[PDB]
Amino acid sequence: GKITLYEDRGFQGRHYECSSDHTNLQPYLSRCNSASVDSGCWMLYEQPNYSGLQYFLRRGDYADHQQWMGLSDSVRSCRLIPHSGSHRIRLYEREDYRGQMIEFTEDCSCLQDRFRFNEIHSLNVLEGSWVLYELSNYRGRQYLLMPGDYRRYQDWGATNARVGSLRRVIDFS
Repeated sequence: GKITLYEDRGFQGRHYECSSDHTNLQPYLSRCNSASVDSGCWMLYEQPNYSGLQYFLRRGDYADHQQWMGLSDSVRSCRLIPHSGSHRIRLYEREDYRGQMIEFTEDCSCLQDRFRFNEIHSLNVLEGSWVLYELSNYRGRQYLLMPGDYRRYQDWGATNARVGSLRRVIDFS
């Protein structure tokens, strides 16, 4: 994967190219107001060490941070999300894999049309990577979900358990 991050809007100013996860972009990039994603799928984080608000980016030329839903020019760490052709995720009503469960192998734009609970309190990412969204139609806060087991919503970096939609992470293929 390859992403070029720019300090100023419209692909202007100083820039930095990433091909792997970076824990702290600030020494290499003082602020981020535009980005060109040449390949791969990327998660941008507002703070270093993959903390704070998250934003998912795919190939394309984002002329302003608002175009990736970012509300500021603070982009201080980033992850390259490995592509998968197959995806599977299991969502649970309660913590520790308890209560009612629903499984997805495809995107879902409105979880509440499919599942009774607005809150998801644990989940298993069985295959591929996903982005979960706080609101329906891929809106609200975003959380990157890579393969693994998550016993509590805080395990995916959220401050509440609300999930309204979810998307498979796929590069061009």
